[PDB]
Amino acid sequence: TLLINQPQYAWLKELGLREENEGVYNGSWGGRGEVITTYCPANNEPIARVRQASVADYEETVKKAREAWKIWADIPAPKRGEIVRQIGDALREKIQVLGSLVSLEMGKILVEGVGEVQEYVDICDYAVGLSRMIGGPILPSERSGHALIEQWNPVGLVGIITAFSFPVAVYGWNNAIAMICGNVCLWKGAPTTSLISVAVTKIIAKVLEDNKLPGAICSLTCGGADIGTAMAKDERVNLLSFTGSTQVGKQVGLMVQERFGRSLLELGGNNAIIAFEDADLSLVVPSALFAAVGTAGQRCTTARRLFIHESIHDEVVNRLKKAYAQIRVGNPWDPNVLYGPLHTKQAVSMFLGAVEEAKKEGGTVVYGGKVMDRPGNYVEPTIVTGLGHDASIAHTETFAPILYVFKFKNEEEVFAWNNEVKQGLSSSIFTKDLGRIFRWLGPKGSDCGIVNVNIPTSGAEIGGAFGGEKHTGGGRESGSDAWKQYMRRSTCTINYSKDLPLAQGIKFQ
Amino acid sequence: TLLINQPQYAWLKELGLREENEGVYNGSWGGRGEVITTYCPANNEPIARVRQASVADYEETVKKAREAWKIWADIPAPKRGEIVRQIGDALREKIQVLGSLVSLEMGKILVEGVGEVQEYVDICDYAVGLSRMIGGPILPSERSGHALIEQWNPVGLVGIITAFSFPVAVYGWNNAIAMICGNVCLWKGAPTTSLISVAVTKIIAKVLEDNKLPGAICSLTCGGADIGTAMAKDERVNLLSFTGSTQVGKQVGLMVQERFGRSLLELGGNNAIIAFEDADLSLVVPSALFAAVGTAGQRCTTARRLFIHESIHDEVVNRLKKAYAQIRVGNPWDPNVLYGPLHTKQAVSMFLGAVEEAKKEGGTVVYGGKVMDRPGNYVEPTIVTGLGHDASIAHTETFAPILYVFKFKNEEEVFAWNNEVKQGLSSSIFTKDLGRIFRWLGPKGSDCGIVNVNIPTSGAEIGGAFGGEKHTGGGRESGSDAWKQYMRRSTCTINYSKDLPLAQGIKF
Amino acid sequence: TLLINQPQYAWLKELGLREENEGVYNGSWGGRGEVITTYCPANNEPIARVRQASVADYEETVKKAREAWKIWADIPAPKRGEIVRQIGDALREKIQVLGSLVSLEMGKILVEGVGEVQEYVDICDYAVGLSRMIGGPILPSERSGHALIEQWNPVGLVGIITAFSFPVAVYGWNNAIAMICGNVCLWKGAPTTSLISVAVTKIIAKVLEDNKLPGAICSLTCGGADIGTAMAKDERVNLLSFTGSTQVGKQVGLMVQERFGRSLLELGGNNAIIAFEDADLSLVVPSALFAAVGTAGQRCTTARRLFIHESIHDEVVNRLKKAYAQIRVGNPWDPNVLYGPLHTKQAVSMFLGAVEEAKKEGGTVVYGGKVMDRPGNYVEPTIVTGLGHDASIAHTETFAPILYVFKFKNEEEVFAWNNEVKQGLSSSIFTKDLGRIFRWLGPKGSDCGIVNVNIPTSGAEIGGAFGGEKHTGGGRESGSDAWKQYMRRSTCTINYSKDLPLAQGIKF
Amino acid sequence: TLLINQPQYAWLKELGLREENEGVYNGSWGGRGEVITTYCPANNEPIARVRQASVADYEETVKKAREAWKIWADIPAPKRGEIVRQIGDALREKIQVLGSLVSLEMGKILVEGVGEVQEYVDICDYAVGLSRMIGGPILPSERSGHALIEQWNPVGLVGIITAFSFPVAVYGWNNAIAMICGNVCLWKGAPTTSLISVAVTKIIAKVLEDNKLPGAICSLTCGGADIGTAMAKDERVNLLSFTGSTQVGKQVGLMVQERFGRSLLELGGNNAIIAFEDADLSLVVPSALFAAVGTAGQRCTTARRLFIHESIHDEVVNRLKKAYAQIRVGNPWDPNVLYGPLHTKQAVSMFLGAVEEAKKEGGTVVYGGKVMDRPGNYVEPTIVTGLGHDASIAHTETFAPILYVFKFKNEEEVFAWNNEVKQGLSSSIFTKDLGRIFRWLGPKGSDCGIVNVNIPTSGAEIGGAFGGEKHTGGGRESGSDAWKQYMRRSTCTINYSKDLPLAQGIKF
Ligand SMILES: [Mg+2]
Ligand SMILES: [Mg+2]
Ligand SMILES: [Mg+2]
Repeated sequence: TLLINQPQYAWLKELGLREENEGVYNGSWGGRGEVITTYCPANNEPIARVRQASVADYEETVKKAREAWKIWADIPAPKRGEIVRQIGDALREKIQVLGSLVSLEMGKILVEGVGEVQEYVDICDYAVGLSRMIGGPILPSERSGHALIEQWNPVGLVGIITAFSFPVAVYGWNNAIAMICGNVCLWKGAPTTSLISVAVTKIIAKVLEDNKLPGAICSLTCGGADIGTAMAKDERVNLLSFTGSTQVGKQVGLMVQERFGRSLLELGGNNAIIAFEDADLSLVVPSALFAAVGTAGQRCTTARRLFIHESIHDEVVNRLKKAYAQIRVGNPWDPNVLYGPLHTKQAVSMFLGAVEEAKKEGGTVVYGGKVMDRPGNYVEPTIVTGLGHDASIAHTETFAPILYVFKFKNEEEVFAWNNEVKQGLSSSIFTKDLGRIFRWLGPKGSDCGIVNVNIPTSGAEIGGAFGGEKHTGGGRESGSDAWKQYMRRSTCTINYSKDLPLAQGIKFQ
Repeated sequence: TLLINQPQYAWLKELGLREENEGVYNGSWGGRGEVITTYCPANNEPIARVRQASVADYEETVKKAREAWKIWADIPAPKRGEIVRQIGDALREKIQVLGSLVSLEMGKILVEGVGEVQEYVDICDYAVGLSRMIGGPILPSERSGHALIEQWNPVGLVGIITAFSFPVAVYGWNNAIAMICGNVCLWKGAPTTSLISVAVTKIIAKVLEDNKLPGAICSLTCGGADIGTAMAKDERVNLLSFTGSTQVGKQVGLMVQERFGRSLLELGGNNAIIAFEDADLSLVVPSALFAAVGTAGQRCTTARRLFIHESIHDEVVNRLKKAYAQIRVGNPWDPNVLYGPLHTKQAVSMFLGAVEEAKKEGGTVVYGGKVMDRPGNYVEPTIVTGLGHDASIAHTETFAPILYVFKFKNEEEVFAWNNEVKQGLSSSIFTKDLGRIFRWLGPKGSDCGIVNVNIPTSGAEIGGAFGGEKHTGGGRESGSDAWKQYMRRSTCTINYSKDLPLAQGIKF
Repeated sequence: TLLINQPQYAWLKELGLREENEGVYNGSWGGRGEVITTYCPANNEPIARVRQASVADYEETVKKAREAWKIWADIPAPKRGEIVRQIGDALREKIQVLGSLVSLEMGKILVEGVGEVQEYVDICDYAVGLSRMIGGPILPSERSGHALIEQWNPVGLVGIITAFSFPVAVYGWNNAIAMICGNVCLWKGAPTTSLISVAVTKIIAKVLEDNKLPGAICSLTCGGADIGTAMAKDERVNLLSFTGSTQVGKQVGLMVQERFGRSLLELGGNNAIIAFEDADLSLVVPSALFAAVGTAGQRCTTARRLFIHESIHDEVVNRLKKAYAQIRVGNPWDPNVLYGPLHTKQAVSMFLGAVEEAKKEGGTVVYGGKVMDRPGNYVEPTIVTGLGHDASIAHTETFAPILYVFKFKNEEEVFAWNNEVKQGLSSSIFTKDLGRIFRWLGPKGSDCGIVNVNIPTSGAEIGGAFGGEKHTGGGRESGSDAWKQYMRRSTCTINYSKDLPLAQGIKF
Repeated sequence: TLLINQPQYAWLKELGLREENEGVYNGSWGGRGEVITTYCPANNEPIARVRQASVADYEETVKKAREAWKIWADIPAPKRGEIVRQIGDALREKIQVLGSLVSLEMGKILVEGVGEVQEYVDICDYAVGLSRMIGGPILPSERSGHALIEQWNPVGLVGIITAFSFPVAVYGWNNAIAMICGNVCLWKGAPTTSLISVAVTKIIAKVLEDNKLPGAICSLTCGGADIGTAMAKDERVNLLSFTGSTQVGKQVGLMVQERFGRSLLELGGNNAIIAFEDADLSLVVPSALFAAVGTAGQRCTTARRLFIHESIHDEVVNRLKKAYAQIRVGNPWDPNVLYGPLHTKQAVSMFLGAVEEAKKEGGTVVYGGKVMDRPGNYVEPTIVTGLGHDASIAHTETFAPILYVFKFKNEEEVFAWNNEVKQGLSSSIFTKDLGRIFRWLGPKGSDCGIVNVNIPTSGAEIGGAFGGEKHTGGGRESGSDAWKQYMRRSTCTINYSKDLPLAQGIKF
């Protein structure tokens, strides 16, 4: 009754997937832990099974990866870049089937699944160039006959824990950068996206093996919280990049700090869009729609708070409602479908609870609010007005398509309301005012890691660094100098002079 | 009996110090906490007293600094730079007396006390140029009609906790950089260097007042573990820079992580010098001496492990012995003194405890090992041979002048022995081999934040980032792009068109 | 009869000037060339005299500068930075009197003379930080056991030729940056600002001599085109920085290219302000007046073309006329004066010819256009409407206060009209439209080196690189990575291994 | 009779070459100028014909390129990078056969022809990443309410003139970087490598056309000095990159400077290897062999001067002689041939003339000196001893495999001898001495653009900047921030505040 055994889903075998798949890769494939079945959220049918990592699997994989690092760290960074280039090409070859798997197992629509693989392809191209560039300055020493250089070297083993919402691209961001920086990687993806993790690992493994490199350079140990906690506690995991909930990520950060490791934390968002009175409303409405209902509201960068100037609030809300009602719902792989299911049945439960807590806290559901009567985890995208900006349910991240709409009047108050939540990921204003734009970008503006103008809160490109502040965890991924998080800086002074130190009254020999 | 009440120490009043000083500054001076008396470690006589911060003082001061931040962050960075330049000048004007106070209260010799103030002067002058440079790149967006810019803005309030060993310059590094980055600062120095903290704050306060700026931009709350723990748990302290022991730093790091704050940790070191067979011994011997015994072995960067190749181990030890004999010991102000007292009597007990462990773990004290029979906290600079590289006492940071000497044979093993400890601050090799030097600097080389060649472990100027790895805590101060730790990065996309192209070409 | 021999001007002696001054400094003061008298342009009275450089003075000075380079290039950059810091302080000590000299000998108002000196002080402070920063990246070699480093090194002797309009700051920009980059300098300022060049060189000479450094590090050879041309042709002048007219700059650039030297050319401007229909007119009118009449229209960055959208053209012109009428004219050192003389009587003649030519090409003088009946080189600041944007006189740089005003309708054409002239220095639009601003800053916008929004064409700050494109010569000064022009880049590969892998995997 | 019509050479048609080829590409293929036939230097047989550009072709091509720029500059840099990525893949798919054509028409051996194409692939990969990174800093303005940004924008049309010795990679370095920087390109390669220029342009033109882009973005006008001079004089050529002889480049540099254009000049080398007494001779001898005889001594980076310490001179020469006699000579496209012909018959004559001149000036031919007894342009790689370092022939660049060997004793003199020539391209020392290595890299060391240690003068990687100093012309290509030469910097201040300027007494 598995989908991978039906003729309609035969394309799954193009990714090398079968009925029961090995979920551990360290140069050899295996898995002696619990066997997990993952389900298609569009119909709740089982897709295939994955043999997860036992503790012994984890132990042997970490040892094999660090052994492989001895080889990988001796490979010049530009030649490491060549490997990442080939990974990029291998992803290009499978972009459609891999994107389809993302839609099938995770549940986002096909263009977003394909677009997510593109992000990995993109960062591969970026990292290839970066592999000729990473380093530090040679600085002028104040000492005659001395050189002063800043060196950068790999940290060693980078553990990468990822969430269900971006089950390819977040790993890819960490993988391409960590790789060209000379690290080996160990991946534990979200258990409900295990087939995606296995499929991505198969693509990378072939490139490694085809280049006669040890496969443990890009190791995989599928598992749940047990394997993730072990990574957080493991002194052999030199850097732990964690992407997920603030609640779990706070414990991961503490465990890593306890052992003086390095952590890279990419945690929750509660992202606000602010529409000022001079906003182009033909930009505001489609932008708010995509940011709120894209990926069925399950992006870290999803717009969950919509602030609209009181003069235009009612008009925007009425246009947004008319917009929501035109969204095409269906199977995420089907043509022209813009809205699919939530990732889990539990997510449907959380969705309903938040809607009820909103009405209790004084909110009015003006669109949606209910589960859809159809197979899968489909709920209606939801718009709630009338809450106070500081209502509890508005300050918590609910990973579901619920948009809280607030009125405002004053720029200073609404900037403060953007910043008042514990999260600090993304933020957008819609305005034409030149000075307001530069205030929003300045020290009294948005406190978030992503600070946008006249575009939504979601859909970043790879050239810049990606991440957030406050409870979002502080880590950065992808562009700018995010690579430095994957390496260790040393400040190096070389005395090449024959000059002796000042004897200071001591008679040396 | 207070030294400040003796005419011999009247120069103290040139720093604004009195018998009883206020240890809280936030624009106004006060202090309702416990009154601490600090003592001169060269004679154990009381210098003067400082009224420390109560909880109410700390609450009041945090609030005033954060209000002051609203004014300060609005001042353009180059103009903040001009303030820091004036701080640099104000330190210059008092470098001799402030250096003397550092020698008096902390105990290092005058040239190091003066040189420590010069480090603060130097970072001011560096930060002035930086105040015109900080920012991020403008980047080419993949989308037409979009701008992509990386912005850097202040985090807000930078708490600064410092240790006794560098009671001026570590604060200075953090203050100069944090100020030009548009933050306000709150300083809690080591209790046993409270007068130094008050004196530095008096100097900065006059500059702020003279420029009609709120003095809380550089706030001070003298106190001990109670104030420091408050800062570590205080969500209003956006960045907590902590310089101190690994044991305390670990708890601070945990408390900051628990509240999703930012920390910059500068913790312990167990720094090694490695002398290969081809080393210039005329370079090795003085380098090792001044790295081991400088500041009476009380620097985070002090050389505590000396690895000498088998072929030259005996000669280097014999030459180092003959050199230790000529270390001139006296009061830290006595002209041409090289070696003063340890900071506390507890430091002496730790010194003796370590010498005793080393002798019982199989080491030989070839020089020193004894308390000096004189007033103050004086111990003999000490060299121990015969220990194994992995002896328990050698892997511990004993903050005292004990140099553990080891033999080695091969480059691979001694590199491993450098890296085998928990700390990761400073490291040095002495060699002429070109390949070995670049291997030391590379991915299979030293694992430390500071990686030196033919200079000891205290080779560090302000142009580079200063800090260590592993249990040293990972933070960086001073130069390179260390300033980014004092700011928050934003990635900013500006759509100035009338279109909505999505990243990665996604058609919704 | 000489102003320096009068009591009202005895403050000139504070700069060490006397009746007849040596105009050559190379560690010794001298001058065997012609003795020039410089005159106060506000009253045409002689100030003092300067002995200029002969060819033999020049020859000896170049040799001594290059000899001093052997010592100076061996001084670490941060310590060269400290020298520049002290120059900054010495300038600070004399800022009021040196500014007064600038107003007296050159003719700009006092706030601008002091402002010009402040710019030199500012770049000194900037350069002190930069002296711990200059250098290049260490890059990852594609080859095992190889290091790849970008080194930067001084080019050697930097000759600096400057113009009358900024007789302190242009040299200061070049001097501070060239010095921290490890070069020696040789300055030939404008003959009509010789006393300014001497006064500045006296200040720097004192700093060098107090530091026991060879004075030829900052050499001076006062003279005219003969000395300037000798520099342009001299293989021993490794970099020639030239600030001046496009006509002379083109010949200098060719002479330097002929000998495969390096030139940094800062030439003429023909700078446009554009006011769109949505512009803040309370912002446009004062910005245009300052940019047009500041320095009596004698800045390279002076606004010389004003494009106004046809909807607001008449209103802006009328408002600008009302503001011109209130410009306060008088002695440039008088503290209430906004507008002083032109620098020379030939400048007045060129002004009159351009007004004449503007009338003959169909322009209307709506304000000014006349020489003033008073001592000194005073002309009325002038506004001309009615010329076509491509009128020949509008495309010429006349270094005088004549502002040509044009109507326009659409953004596309007025951006082209900004770009159509041969000059490429500075440019400004006034608008509120977000997209227009980013189009202005993009590849189809302004082609100038300075591209401003809602501020006039003049008054840049030192944090950015300063200079222009096209006939402005391409050079940059001051901020960003302008310092690279004063240094030579080397790409350095060091094989520290025992193998010889070849680039690109070539198996030979 | 044409090689391309013999089945032996049928692989040439895989590059799209025919008996007669169009040598103009601007979206369409043409060529109404002189038809040239290029010859295989290995056997003096004609290969195929190329129709070169007439003046009318050149005119029409410049116009279409500048029209195409209006489209190309509006394409975001990352999307321009994606085109360059596809060019890289296109070159990958043709690397063996394109390199084979380089070997056939130019004459370098197969691994070098392939490696040259690999360089182009390498710079494509680099440029793709760079397309996400080009730009400047956002800087902190000293003024409240103002932003300060450094923008970079394309210059427009980049003319690229290249030499026969690297008929692929030099163009590739310029094309990939100029393309991602938003420029269009116009290529005029060496007439004797026209088939290579056509083959490369066919590869690129397919990529542009496949991406629905105007082909004039990468235009081609094959021609001689007349087309090259037109580009040098053409105001529409915003940047002219010229690679070739100092003699021609000097005139190109002066022509471009006359019109205030931009030039990037990559001219001759006279590169020296210096082997000190402590050198590893197992590295010296193979490195000198590859550097001197690679490409039959026809690289700008070829080693022409070999300085050997007196103590090891005779042994190194003896070992070099033995190494020379072992290289396999043959047709350069045959695998495992190590030594091919010179590029022209004239080059053979100039080789003989230089050998003759070396004998006249007192040199001894210790190896080689004669033409080889085989078809094609083959000469013996040649070693000359006994000349003085200042011998006229040693200071002339002769583009043939003649290596001049000199004795030296002292470091300072031999660095001076490295620096005494007019060229400043590449340089290398062989030594183990740490201090000597950093002095070589320092201000008193090599004056060249490429400063190597324990590797030869030739065979650079792409990650750093490539070029030289002095008569080498100063340009840089490829890595580091060489891309800035293909763009114009603007310093942009944006007043976003409502603050109106100070009235200064005027009633506005
Ligand atoms: Mg969850
Ligand atoms: Mg303690
Ligand atoms: Mg030729």
